[PDB]
Amino acid sequence: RNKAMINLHIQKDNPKIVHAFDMEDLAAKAVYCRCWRSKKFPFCDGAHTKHNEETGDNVGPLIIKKKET
Amino acid sequence: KAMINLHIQKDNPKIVHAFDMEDLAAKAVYCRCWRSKKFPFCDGAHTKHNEETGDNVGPLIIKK
Ligand code: FES
Ligand code: FES
Repeated sequence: RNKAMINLHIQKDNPKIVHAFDMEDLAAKAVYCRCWRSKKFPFCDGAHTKHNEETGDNVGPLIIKKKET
Repeated sequence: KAMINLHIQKDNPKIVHAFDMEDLAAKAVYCRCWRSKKFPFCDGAHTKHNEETGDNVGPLIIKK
């Protein structure tokens, strides 16, 4: 009946987890976690697969690429 | 174990978004909470989510 947290474990000493990157620093491809289960947060490490299988969810990452380095 | 995404595009078995930086404006704010009405962009819905659940999630920002 009570709504669940999305992030169970990550950096709980931080009252609001925000990441901010400059485009100029970006790699050719970055894969960012939107499931809060990655062990390498804020990057996606495939943990969303286990999460989706265990919970029936359908979440996946955000991919940011550069057309040119 | 509870789902994270409650309502967004449930006919897609795994929601992935991919963008090229050259297409972006000087600032893009991406939702990591699956509560935005403008998903995949952040509309501030994370604030209510954090308030109601005690969570601490927030967006990912790509800026110039
Ligand atoms: S590990 Fe979280 S979206 Fe892939
Ligand atoms: S609305 Fe989801 S992270 Fe801001």
